[PDB]
Amino acid sequence: RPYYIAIVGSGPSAFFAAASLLKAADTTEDLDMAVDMLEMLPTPWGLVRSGVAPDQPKIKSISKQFEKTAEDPRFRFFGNVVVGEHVQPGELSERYDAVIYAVGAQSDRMLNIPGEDLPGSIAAVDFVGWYNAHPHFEQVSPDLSGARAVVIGNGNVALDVARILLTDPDVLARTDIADHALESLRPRGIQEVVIVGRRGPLQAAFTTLELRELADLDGVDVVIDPAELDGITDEDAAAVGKVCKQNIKVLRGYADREPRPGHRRMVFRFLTSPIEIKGKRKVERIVLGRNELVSDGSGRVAAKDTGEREELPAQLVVRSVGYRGVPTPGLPFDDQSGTIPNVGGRINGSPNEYVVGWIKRGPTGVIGTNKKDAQDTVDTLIKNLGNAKEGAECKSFDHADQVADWLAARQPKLVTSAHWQVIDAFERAAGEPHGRPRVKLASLAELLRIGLG
Amino acid sequence: RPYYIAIVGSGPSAFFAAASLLKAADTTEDLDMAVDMLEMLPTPWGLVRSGVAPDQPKIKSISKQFEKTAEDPRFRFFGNVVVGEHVQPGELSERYDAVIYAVGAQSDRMLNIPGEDLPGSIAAVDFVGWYNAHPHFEQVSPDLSGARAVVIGNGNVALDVARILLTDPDVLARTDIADHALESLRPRGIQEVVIVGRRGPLQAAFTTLELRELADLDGVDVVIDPAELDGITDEDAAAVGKVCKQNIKVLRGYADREPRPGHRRMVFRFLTSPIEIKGKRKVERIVLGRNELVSDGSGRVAAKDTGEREELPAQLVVRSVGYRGVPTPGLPFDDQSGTIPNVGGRINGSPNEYVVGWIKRGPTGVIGTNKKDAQDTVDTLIKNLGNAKEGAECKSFDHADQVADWLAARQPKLVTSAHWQVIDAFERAAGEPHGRPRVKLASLAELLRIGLG
Ligand SMILES: Cc1cc2nc3c(=O)[nH]c(=O)nc-3n(C[C@H](O)[C@H](O)[C@H](O)COP(=O)(O)OP(=O)(O)OC[C@H]3O[C@@H](n4cnc5c(N)ncnc54)[C@H](O)[C@@H]3O)c2cc1C
Ligand SMILES: Cc1cc2nc3c(=O)[nH]c(=O)nc-3n(C[C@H](O)[C@H](O)[C@H](O)COP(=O)(O)OP(=O)(O)OC[C@H]3O[C@@H](n4cnc5c(N)ncnc54)[C@H](O)[C@@H]3O)c2cc1C
Ligand SMILES: NC(=O)C1C=[N+]([C@@H]2O[C@H](COP(=O)(O)OP(=O)(O)OC[C@H]3O[C@@H](n4cnc5c(N)ncnc54)[C@H](OP(=O)(O)O)[C@@H]3O)[C@@H](O)[C@H]2O)C=CC1=O
Ligand SMILES: NC(=O)C1C=[N+]([C@@H]2O[C@H](COP(=O)(O)OP(=O)(O)OC[C@H]3O[C@@H](n4cnc5c(N)ncnc54)[C@H](OP(=O)(O)O)[C@@H]3O)[C@@H](O)[C@H]2O)C=CC1=O
Ligand code: NA
Ligand code: NA
Repeated sequence: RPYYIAIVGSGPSAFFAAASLLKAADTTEDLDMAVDMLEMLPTPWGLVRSGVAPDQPKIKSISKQFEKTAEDPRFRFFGNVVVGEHVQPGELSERYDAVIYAVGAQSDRMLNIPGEDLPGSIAAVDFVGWYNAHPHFEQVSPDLSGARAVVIGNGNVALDVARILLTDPDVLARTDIADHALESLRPRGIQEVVIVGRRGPLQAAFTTLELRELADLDGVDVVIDPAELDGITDEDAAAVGKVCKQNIKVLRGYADREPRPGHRRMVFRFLTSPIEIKGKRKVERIVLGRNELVSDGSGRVAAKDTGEREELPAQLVVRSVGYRGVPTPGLPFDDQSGTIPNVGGRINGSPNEYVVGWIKRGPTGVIGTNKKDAQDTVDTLIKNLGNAKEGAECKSFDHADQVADWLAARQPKLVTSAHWQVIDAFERAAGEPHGRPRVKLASLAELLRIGLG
Repeated sequence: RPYYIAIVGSGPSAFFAAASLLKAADTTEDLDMAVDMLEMLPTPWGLVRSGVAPDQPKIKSISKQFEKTAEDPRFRFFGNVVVGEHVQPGELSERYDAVIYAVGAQSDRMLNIPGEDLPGSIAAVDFVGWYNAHPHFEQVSPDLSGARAVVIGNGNVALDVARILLTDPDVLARTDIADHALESLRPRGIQEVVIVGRRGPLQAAFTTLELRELADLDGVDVVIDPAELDGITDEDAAAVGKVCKQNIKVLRGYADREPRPGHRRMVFRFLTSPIEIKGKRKVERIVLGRNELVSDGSGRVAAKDTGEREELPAQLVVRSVGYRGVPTPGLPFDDQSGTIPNVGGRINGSPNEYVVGWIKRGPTGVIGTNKKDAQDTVDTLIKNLGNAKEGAECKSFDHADQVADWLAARQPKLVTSAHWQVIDAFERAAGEPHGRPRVKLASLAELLRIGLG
């Protein structure tokens, strides 16, 4: 019989794992694989679909690789299956030789400041999900009519949020952005976005191309007070690394240009932390505080509050201070890191359950970083199966049909590969008349109406 | 106040951690450290004392670094304190800002074959502990009068076991080897040691200098049937790595020399596994089986049993198939790996408990590998303390005296730095008349007789 492997989640780490498993079978005598992928949403691809910005179709095109993997007769997809709800980890570990958890980071890190949950104060997780038509975020529906938005954080997601708020909606109309978001963005309500970083430019988590692309926003002025960069030398930057030296150059380039009255603006503020979000019933203003950089002995510089304060009117606050993993019922979890504890990708205390991607490593790295991660986990998984075989300890298992029928019993509204293909064709066809790659079905009800029709 | 850090264990990873903590204090404004080291034995240094072979005084001399660290007034040692017995992890996490577990790997991996626990069949853990006068292994007392010993495994510990069994006892008489072991070795009972590796020479975990040093055994023939190496090319070796290419060369050099009748012998056998250990009431013979190398799809080659069998008379069997961590009461543990699950060195689910060394990484690497490991953990530890401080969440604490008195209440027979220094001076003085670096006190009773007199 082949080995039966379940993968939970369908993002990059899941697909890289699936490819690794099938390639091992393809290159190894007396080794065969069957892969079942269980996904919470009706649609695959995880953040490649729901995270990467709608103005980034080329980077999204890694999806072609995932499609090639899914063409394999040994591969099956079951969407609209929530592990922890419809089926439990213990049930999966008994019906499969091994199970790989590739669930990513489904929630947000909080600021832990007063006023944070006022209407108008949201996470990038919610805002990105909403603009990319993730069905769990359809009702986020932020008011985008106010003149100023504030984005907290200095990572690349912070730039995505700023860029989408200020991009010419005519440009966005040619993308797979959610129709509901395009509608809210069309009136161009936001006149200024302020990106607020707690440490300095040298500590920014941004990468260079992502900073450079802000120049392509037609008519939008990128504003940086030259005082944010004064005293930072080429030597200081080079001492952090190559990426930082390039970043600093690009930031100086923005600082060197005076903004134009009446133009939309993206403003970078460094050494600044949000202190308190204020308003009667919704966000009206934010209190910002100034930090200084201080060594804490860890080999990092820390931001330390100086006490200095200013208040800035604002109508939207988006915290882009990191995604965060969510515990899965039946599996161990590290609350502080939002990861599943593991040894070499094998789940703590488990002989046959594994982790890959952001649930294993934390929310760091580009899509490509998940490839070696998945390979390493898969190598270990296969080693462990082999050790069980040479010791004659492999499980005894029409098992493929039995499992598929059981999944259907637990979730009658599951979405097979075939039914995903229906959604996919529909969404792409919807984009044709107006020259968009696709128009997404933005709620579970709509996805299932098409998928399960 | 300073931060109070407890370190559990006193081997290389513990001392590297201690140095890292104090250096951070020394190089950081508004950061001060007090380090308490709690050790199960009366004596410090872990495997530097009890593991590294008695014919390796130079490598043991890293102890000088540990001594320099212990000279710091901010550093305290408490030996004969067993964490999990005299004090519990929960009690330590409340009395200290952070606790670092550096307990190493205290038990052995088993072969899981019939006859394994017959008298005369032991682990390298027990055998090395016994010959290095580790007080938990004083009664191992193996019979060394029989002509043949068999050592299982192809790691550097396997070479230590073989080398000590066959070294001229006149040479060992000038070392810090346990007197009880020197007594058993003096009659030169063992005429042949057979080192049995399950995979091939290309897969050996030995390193090169360690293989080369076997040539320095005066009068002992290293025996390798040329057929063990036939068909292994320079190209095959180079494809594994530099160390392997050098190893293969050294092994060929041994194979190229015919053994001499009547000489003591060390024999290398590859592609061989122990199947069963036999005898009426003690080890009398071992059944060996032949393996072939087969890909299991993991990117390793696996050994697979061919079924071929031979029986070899043997009176001692030492399994050197890896050390193994032991669970600590109150802390999580991964049974399969024998490690404590952790995220970046922080213990799963804990805000202030950490791991370093072999309990974190598994039993791999030379002494020096623990240095960066400890540094990385300490960097994280200090970061986390700093984050707690900027948030005003640090514990409220004569605390040094209070803790020391509490330890004395729990363990009246604890061994202070001063009392270790007494043991140390006594043992070294004992070695003077016969030109030995020290003569170790080999039981807890003897250690305490001197230490606490
Ligand atoms: C806003 C954003 C933009 C990004 N843009 C880029 C970019 O432009 N370029 C780049 O290289 N990288 C980008 N990244 C990084 C990239 O998205 C990640 O590296 C990658 O997606 C992580 O893959 P993953 O498999 O761990 O998780 P995910 O991609 O998050 O996939 C996890 C999958 O698991 C499913 N799941 C979760 N829980 C369950 C459950 N209980 N049961 C069943 N299924 C479950 C989810 O629905 C999801 O489909 C971006 C990340 C974000 C957050
Ligand atoms: C036989 C042997 C020979 C070796 N020879 C060499 C060599 O020649 N060169 C080289 O570079 N490396 C050598 N090594 C590797 C080296 O010993 C390890 O890399 C290193 O010692 C691991 O350090 P550690 O701190 O993790 O653990 P250890 O050195 O094992 O120290 C752990 C300490 O924790 C204490 N402890 C355990 N449990 C408790 C408890 N519950 N409460 C209080 N204390 C506790 C122990 O008593 C011990 O003192 C050898 C290893 C072995 C096994
Ligand atoms: N094109 C690309 O390569 C992209 C890549 N990503 C990749 O995905 C991950 C996640 O991105 P994301 O921006 O969410 O996270 P990070 O890069 O870690 O940046 C987090 C920032 O948040 C900041 N943060 C965290 N807590 C706070 C508080 N309390 N106040 C203020 N600021 C805070 C953090 O600041 P810090 O460095 O800790 O001082 C980062 O700037 C990260 O590795 C990205 O590079 C994401 C989007 C892309 O477009
Ligand atoms: N001078 C030095 O640098 C020294 C260094 N050490 C270092 O300490 C660690 C531990 O050494 P140790 O020899 O205990 O372990 P390893 O190097 O991992 O070697 C283990 C070997 O055991 C073998 N093993 C494991 N299970 C079995 C079974 N079931 N049957 C037969 N053989 C088995 C294993 O074989 P494998 O590679 O898995 O096929 C290694 O050869 C290792 O990293 C050493 O290099 C130890 C002693 C030294 O002298
Ligand atoms: Na981006
Ligand atoms: Na050695």
